[PDB]
Amino acid sequence: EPAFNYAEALQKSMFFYEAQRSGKLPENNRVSWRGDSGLNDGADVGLDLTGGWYDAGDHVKFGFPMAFTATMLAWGAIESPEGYIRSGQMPYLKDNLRWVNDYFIKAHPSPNVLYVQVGDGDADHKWWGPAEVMPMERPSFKVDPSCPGSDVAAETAAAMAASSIVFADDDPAYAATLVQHAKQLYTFADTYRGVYSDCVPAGAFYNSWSGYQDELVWGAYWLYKATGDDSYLAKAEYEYDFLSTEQQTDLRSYRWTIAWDDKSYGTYVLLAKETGKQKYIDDANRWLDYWTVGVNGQRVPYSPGGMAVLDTWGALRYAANTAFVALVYAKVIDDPVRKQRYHDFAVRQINYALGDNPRNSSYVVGFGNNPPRNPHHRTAHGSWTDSIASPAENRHVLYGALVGGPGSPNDAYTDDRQDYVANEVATDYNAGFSSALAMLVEEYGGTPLADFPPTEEPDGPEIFVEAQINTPGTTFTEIKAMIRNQSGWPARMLDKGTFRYWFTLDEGVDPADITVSSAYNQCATPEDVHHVSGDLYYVEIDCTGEKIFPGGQSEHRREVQFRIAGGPGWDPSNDWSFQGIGNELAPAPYIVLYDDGVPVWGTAP
Ligand SMILES: [Ca+2]
Ligand SMILES: [Ca+2]
Repeated sequence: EPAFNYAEALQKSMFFYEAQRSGKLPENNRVSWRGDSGLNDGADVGLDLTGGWYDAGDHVKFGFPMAFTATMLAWGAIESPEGYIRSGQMPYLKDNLRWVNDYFIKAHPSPNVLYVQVGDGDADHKWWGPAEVMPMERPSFKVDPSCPGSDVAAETAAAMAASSIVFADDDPAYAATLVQHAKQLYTFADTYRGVYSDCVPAGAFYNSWSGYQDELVWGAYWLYKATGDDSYLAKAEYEYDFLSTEQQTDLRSYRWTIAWDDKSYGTYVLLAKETGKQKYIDDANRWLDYWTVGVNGQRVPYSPGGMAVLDTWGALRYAANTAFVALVYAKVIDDPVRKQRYHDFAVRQINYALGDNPRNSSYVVGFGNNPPRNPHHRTAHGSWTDSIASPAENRHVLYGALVGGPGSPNDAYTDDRQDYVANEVATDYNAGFSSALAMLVEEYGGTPLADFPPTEEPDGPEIFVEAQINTPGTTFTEIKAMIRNQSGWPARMLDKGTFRYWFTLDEGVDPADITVSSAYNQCATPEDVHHVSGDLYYVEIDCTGEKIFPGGQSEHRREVQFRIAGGPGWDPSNDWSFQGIGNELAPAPYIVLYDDGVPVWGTAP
C-alpha cells in the first residue's frame, strides 16, 4: 500500500501555500498565526497590489518564481485531478490558484504593463520578524515596452493560461478572464523582447540565467491548451528550434532540470506528449536518462542513500521537479523499460524526501518521522527581537514545507534555521513536489487527516505588563513597569496602549497631595490620579502613539518607571495593583493594559 501517506503530505503542502499569503486574509483563514500584512502594497504607484505569495522565508513578492509556481501547480492538477479529488484537496488547490491569479490580474493594469516585484530584496532581508508588522517601505517594480521582460511576462501568461483550464468547468467566466490576460501578456512578451532582470532589481535573487527563449515555447504551449488555437502550437514548435544547445554539440540541454528559470525540459516532454514527434522524444529521453542511467558515461550525482543531487541549492526541489515530469512522461512513452525506469526513479526521489533515506527522517516540515522543526522562515519563527537566533525553536509549525535538504551527495543534514541552504523553504520548492504527490495519490492512494490543521495555542501571554519595585519606600511606591508585545498568533501592532494601576486611598492621605513622577519613562507621565468610587483611585500611563511591536529589541517594549508619592500615611498593602509585585521583573496580573480602551491584559478591581 502507500509506503508513505501521499494524501496527508499533499494536504499539508496546500496549507503551506496558504501560510505564504500576503494581503488581507479571508474569514475562512486556516492559518491562525497569520494575519493581514502588506496592506499598503502598490501604494507607491497608486495601485492595489495587495495579495499574492511571499516567495520564501522572506516577504518579497518575486513575480518570476511566483508565476512558475502557479504554472507547475496547475499542471499537476491537469495531469491528476483524481489525485487532488481523492486526497480531498481539490478545493484547496483551487483556492490557492485563485489567490495567486487574483494578484496577477491586479498586477496587470493594462495589456503591456506587468508589476513583477513588490518589496526590495536588501531592505527586506535586513529585518528578521513576522510579516504582519513589517516596518520598512515596500517599492513596486514593473516591466513595460520601455523596459520589457519576455521571460516573466510569458511565464505569467502560462500561469494564467494553465490555471484557466483548472477553472474552466467551475467558473467559466473567471477562466475566460484569465485566458484574455494570458493572451495580452504573451503578445507583450513576444513583441517587446528582453530579460526582466535587466529592468528590475531581482538579479541577486532570481536572475534570468537561461533567458527568455524557453518561456516563449512554454507560454505558447500553455496558451494552445487553454485556447485550442492551433497558431499557438505552431508558435511553440517554431520557437523550439532556438532552445539552448549544450557546450560543443547540437544536443539541446539535458544536464540540468526544470525550475523557475529554465523550462526547456518541460517543453521536451509536453511537446512529445502532444505531437508524438521523435524530435521531442529524443530530447526528453536524453535528459531523463542523464538523471537515471546516464548518457555517454555522465550521470547526475547520486548520494549513497539514493538521492539525486543536482546542486547545493534546493537539491530536493530539483529532484522533486524531475520526479514530477518523469511521472508525466512515463505515461506517454511506449518503451516498457523506459516507462519503468522513469516511473521508479520518480517514486524513489519523492519517497526519499518523505523519509526513505539513511536518516529515516522526513524533509517535509510537520510530516512523517523526525521532520525539520526550524525552517528558515521569518513568520514561522516568530522572533520579537529582530534575531534569527531567538527564540531557539520556531514558534509555529509551517506544515507542508519541503526544505532544501542535503546539498551534497552524502545524505548529511542538520536542522538549523541559520543554514539557508539545508533549511531554506520557498513557493517553488513545493510546486513540482505537490504535483508529484497528486500523481502518487491517484496511483497509490492514502487518506488525509480528518482534523487538520491543529489549532496552536500561544507559548505564553502575547501582550502583557511586567513590573517590580524600583526603589523601596514608605511614603511612596516606585514601580518599574515594562510593556511587552511578543505576539505571534498572529503578530500584531500595539500603538494605542495605556495601562492603569489602582490603589486604595489611605487614612490621612489627601488625594490632592498625591504626585506621580518619573526619572525615566518612555510614555507620558501623568499629573493627576483618577477617582473611581469610595477610596479606589487609579493612575493611568498613556503610551498611545508608541509603536510597540515584535520587531526588535527596542520595538517590542516600553519601559515606564513611575513613583506615586502620597506622603506619611501611604500604605501599599491595600492597593489592588500592588498585589504580587516583588523585586524581580515578572508579569503583573493586576495592572491592566488597554488597546484603544479595550482590556488586553490583567484583571481590574
Ligand atoms: Ca528562462
Ligand atoms: Ca493604599
